[PDB]
Amino acid sequence: NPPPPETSNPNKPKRQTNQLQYLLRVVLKTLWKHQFAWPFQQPVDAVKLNLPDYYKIIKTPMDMGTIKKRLENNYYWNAQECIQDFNTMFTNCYIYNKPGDDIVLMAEALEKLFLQKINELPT
Ligand SMILES: CCN(CC)CCOc1ccc2c(c1)C=C1c3c(ccc(OC)c3O2)C(=O)N1C
Repeated sequence: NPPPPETSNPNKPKRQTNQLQYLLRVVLKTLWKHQFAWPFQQPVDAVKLNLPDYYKIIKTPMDMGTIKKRLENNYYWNAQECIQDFNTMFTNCYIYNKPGDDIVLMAEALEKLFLQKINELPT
């Protein structure tokens, strides 16, 4: 396994915003409770899952556990930076797999709910 993505970085500037707080309290914590969230709550463990090709294909891994820790630590400058981590997570799943696969159906469902909730953010 590669090291998981950083959740803190002392030479990157931090910021808290109403939108970033909404992404943690409302968006992330609601997606977390969805029945399809469990593949996406932690970095992919390629050793445990026997996916030795996973990190041969995926060069920018992302997961909701990493995102959650970045929000809690105020790692992000703005909401868009965080939204991009969500998009990387969903697109990784479509890249590493095939249309119709069970994991893809799960990601497809979560992406729809994710888009519903970021449709309107706080001001
Ligand atoms: C929630 C805490 N633990 C302990 C049970 C759950 C383990 O998380 C897991 C378990 C199984 C998982 C994954 C994540 C996430 C996957 C995945 C993918 C592809 C194939 C695959 O399997 C063929 C697969 O399998 C994929 O693209 N992702 C993102």
